[PDB]
Amino acid sequence: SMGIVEEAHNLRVVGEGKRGVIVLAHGFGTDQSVWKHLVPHLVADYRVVLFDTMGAGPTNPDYFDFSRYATLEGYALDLLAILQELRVASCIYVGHSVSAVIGAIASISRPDLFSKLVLLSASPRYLNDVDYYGGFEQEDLDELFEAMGSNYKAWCSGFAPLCVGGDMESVAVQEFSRTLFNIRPDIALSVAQTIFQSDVRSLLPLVTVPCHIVQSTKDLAVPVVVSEYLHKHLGGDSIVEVMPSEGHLPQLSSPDIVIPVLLRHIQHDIA
Repeated sequence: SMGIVEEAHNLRVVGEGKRGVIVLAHGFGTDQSVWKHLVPHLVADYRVVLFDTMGAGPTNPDYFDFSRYATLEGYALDLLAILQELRVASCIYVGHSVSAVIGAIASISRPDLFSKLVLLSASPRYLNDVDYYGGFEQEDLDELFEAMGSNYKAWCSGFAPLCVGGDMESVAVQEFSRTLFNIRPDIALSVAQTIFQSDVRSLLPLVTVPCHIVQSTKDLAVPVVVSEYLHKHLGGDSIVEVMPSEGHLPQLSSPDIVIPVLLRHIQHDIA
């Protein structure tokens, strides 16, 4: 229907609402299905754009250009190309995990395209640094990459429960383990490296669009102080809400708690 963007990113547009356009962008290891519980709440007031990030399970690996995605800039360029194709004057953008940062980077280039950013499970840097707590030391990354490269399937089964949190036998843990294992293992290792070694802290002052910073109180990959870091270093107005949820994909695993929070941040503007 919409062409290369639709074929390459499985782009879907639903809803017939007139308050505006909402773009939903998923994190590493999942796909647009991560939004399944949010979309029904948005279609009455909004037009909702869903897409899969290049290299996600449902995408064709033949379109994955390793040089393009060597930095997160390539993902931000993909997002700008989607927004331009869509002929959006502006949108509410909800970015999960790495897509939070991808949106923020895109918004530096084209602040006109974004009325606000909702940053769910966001971090500007996973590695600790001097006076900065991201939750990870380089040794932890080396152990992670070693598992990923030794037996990716076993890694997926062992990682899913830690990342999703809550009960191990839950539908959500099984679902994420499956979407993780849909990533071709060479793409998975490459992208994980790119993400886990990225550091966009010095870019945050350039972000001028209002940002709503939403995360789980207990999230393996995002210590709560990271929300505070974002709040103190973004270049525009921001607000933080730490949810009484566990896990890095809480819109999938605890929607009864999380969907109301996301809807409030979508609907209510900060001064």
